[PDB]
Amino acid sequence: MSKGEELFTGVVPILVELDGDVNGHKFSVSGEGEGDATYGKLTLKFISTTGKLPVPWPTLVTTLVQCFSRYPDHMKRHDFFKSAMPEGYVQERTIFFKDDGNYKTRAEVKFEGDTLVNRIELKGIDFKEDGNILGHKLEYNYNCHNVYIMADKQKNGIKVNFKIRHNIEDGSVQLADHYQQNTPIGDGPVLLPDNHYLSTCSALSKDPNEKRDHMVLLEFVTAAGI
Repeated sequence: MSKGEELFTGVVPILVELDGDVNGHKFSVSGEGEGDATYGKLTLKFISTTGKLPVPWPTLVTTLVQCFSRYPDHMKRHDFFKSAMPEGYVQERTIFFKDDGNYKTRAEVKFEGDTLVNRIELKGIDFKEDGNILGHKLEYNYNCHNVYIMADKQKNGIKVNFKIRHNIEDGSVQLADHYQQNTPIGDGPVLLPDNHYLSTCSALSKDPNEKRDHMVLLEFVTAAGI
């Protein structure tokens, strides 16, 4: 239970802005959409504003609002994300794609007025040029996964972990090992959960009326494990 929680009882409009630079390649992405935590549902649409993306759409999914996760009642006390609202939280990650480069990200998620805003910068290095990433060798798809959460009393927030399995055109799968940390931007109290995870599924598609490089995303998230 948290006041922040009261901010997500309805459908909330979403804002997404990303500035990134991978192996010097620069780009920007914008997303608009809405979230319905009651159903743990996200529906967003992403647009490249800088032309054909240097990396695949699927590698940016993680980066591109866990506060929209559906917390069943018996877990309401474990919802750091909502509790940090409206002030928000900073979400930082280091993502390692096996046998390739890595992304380092930092973002701020908070309300801006009535819109929940996800503001991110990303920096990627070491990609192998003809690698699955620079190679655009991944399938435009996505698996369900479990995101593990635990409290970080010293950070006054959480420590998050998981491993993304990206399907590869040759029928192989490439791993994107995720390390994440979240901390409150604000100074009010937050919920510091016992250990748990989020059951997450995403489905990507495309907008037939859309000319720019883009991604249509639908995602369902529900907390479990306590």
